[PDB]
Amino acid sequence: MEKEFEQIDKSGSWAAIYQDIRHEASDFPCRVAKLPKNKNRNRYRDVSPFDHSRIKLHQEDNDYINASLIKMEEAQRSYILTQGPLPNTCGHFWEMVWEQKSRGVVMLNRVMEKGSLKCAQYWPQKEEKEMIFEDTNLKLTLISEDIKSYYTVRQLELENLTTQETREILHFHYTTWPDFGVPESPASFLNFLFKVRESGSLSPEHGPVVVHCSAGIGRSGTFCLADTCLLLMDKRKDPSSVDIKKVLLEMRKFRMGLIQTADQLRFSYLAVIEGAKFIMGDSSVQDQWKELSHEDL
Ligand SMILES: O=C1C[C@@H](c2ccc(C[C@H](NS(=O)(=O)c3cccc(F)c3)c3nc(CCCc4ccccc4)c[nH]3)cc2)S(=O)(=O)N1
Repeated sequence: MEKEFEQIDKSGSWAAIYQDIRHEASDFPCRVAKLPKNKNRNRYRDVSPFDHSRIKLHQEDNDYINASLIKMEEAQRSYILTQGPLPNTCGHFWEMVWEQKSRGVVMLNRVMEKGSLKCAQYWPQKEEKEMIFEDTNLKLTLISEDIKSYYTVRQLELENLTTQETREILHFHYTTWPDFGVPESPASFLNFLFKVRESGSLSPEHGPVVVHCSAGIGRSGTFCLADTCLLLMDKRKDPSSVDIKKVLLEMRKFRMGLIQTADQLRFSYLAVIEGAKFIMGDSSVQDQWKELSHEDL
């Protein structure tokens, strides 16, 4: 994998490889997303879920939410990629997390980035001010949080007011991944990823983990592409067999625009190559990543 990486660097062809992916990427209808009554449920007019893979809310009224089920068959993992909820779709977001039985939510953006709103404040920041989503009959409470230098882990209690059943939902928030950019290093990205893996949130005993950034395609796609490729290297008999471009194209059959820049693609290569070290046995790379990620700053 590092041989191809190496030859792409030297050829200086990241942009070309990336454009080829854009050109070969699937293109399926998004009719429900584009219905006029669904307009205020989309943060960006040009980022929509494909009809075939969209997540349907269980409410009789309007079952629409800008979310997509990305089902990677060989790797055996599923993810839900969605936009940062809007003020009117926060109830919808937690309704999907409830109905889909998700256990963890991976947020890769900040509510405000460079002076622009990118996502609504859909979870409570204070223990004492829980949130109620009237339209969906759900209550959400912040139970605790572990704040690190570049990410935070939050324990949330989601409750179905109707049945009074409650669930523990884990929030994994990467606070330093710039829009249209990349993590500070493979180390802090992988550090974050394995923290999600180790929590149990990605276990097939739970519903799909819900991943999102602002549009649910650039940073979200980068996160999922690396996790899936690492899963494959640990599955197949020959880890060097993983073709990241093919995997990216497979992912794009489920949601449009996954990976938004040639550099995010190159970063994905670095994250996987680096992460392969741990998949092959190296027992010192994980701690090395933590140190390099300066999480205890
Ligand atoms: O790294 C990232 C990029 C963010 C991001 C990506 C895309 C958008 C959508 C945005 N729409 S508009 O209405 O502001 C907008 C801007 C320019 C032209 C236009 F008509 C509408 C956007 N779209 C493009 C270009 C198109 C990007 C794209 C490519 C394939 C599939 C889907 C979207 C660039 N920014 C917003 C944030 S993320 O939160 O997904 N993480």
